Amino acid sequence: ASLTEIEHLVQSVCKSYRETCQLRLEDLLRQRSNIFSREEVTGYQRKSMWEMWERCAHHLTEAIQYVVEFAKRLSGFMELCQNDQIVLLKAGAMEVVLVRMCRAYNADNRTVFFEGKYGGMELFRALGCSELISSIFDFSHSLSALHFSEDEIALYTALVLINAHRPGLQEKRKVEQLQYNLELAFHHHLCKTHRQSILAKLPPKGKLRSLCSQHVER
Ligand SMILES: CC(C)n1c(=O)n(CC2CC2)c(=O)c2cc(NC(=O)N3CCO[C@@H](C(=O)Nc4ccc(C#N)c(Cl)c4)C3)ccc21
Repeated sequence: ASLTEIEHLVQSVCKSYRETCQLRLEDLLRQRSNIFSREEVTGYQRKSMWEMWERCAHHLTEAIQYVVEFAKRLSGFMELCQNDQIVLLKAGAMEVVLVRMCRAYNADNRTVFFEGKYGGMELFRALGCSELISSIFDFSHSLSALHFSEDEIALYTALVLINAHRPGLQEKRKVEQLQYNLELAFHHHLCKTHRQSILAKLPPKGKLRSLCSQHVER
């Protein structure tokens, strides 16, 4: 695992994310001024929990498809056995989607991109779990404060998937190998971009896990 190969990998993982990021950062940033009116927020608030569950389930399913696409493009992921790909995707996909959300979140006004415009947490009132939703909003708030770059997201979310301590892996060693190379890649690129400081401010992997389990329950 040499410097040029590690840099090959960094570039490779960032290309994969770019090709699978769902919406361009550029589009998200300039749409920030397109905010749901009071009448539209009320329109979403009036909807049944069952309709909101369906809309959200739809968007979430779509987001996971992009994450699977992302995984398929990661060097070595396809070389893993069929069972380990499932184990990694089942445990990790939703955690990736949660990290990806921070790109669509605006800390200035505490709003997120949903169905063509930005709105705040009150948009999801009909689901009837505001604790879960504010804590998701708080999570996305923390990551926006770091100013997570596209390539940071790519590299961090690669590591969220390729975790060799997910229960049920048949080839633990092959996954550790891949994890380690992605760890070197992540750390090398932080050096290169003078972004070492973000490591200590990342959320603990347990926080990210607990938050997805709570989401899964509802
Ligand atoms: C329930 C709600 C507060 N919520 C939300 O809870 N999460 C995190 C949970 C999946 C782990 C979001 O990431 C999220 C993102 C967004 N929007 C995006 O990040 N976008 C970028 C690209 O995709 C578009 C999109 O609609 N994405 C998506 C993904 C997942 C879920 C869910 N559930 C929904 Cl409703 C929409 C727009 C909106 C609400 C989210």
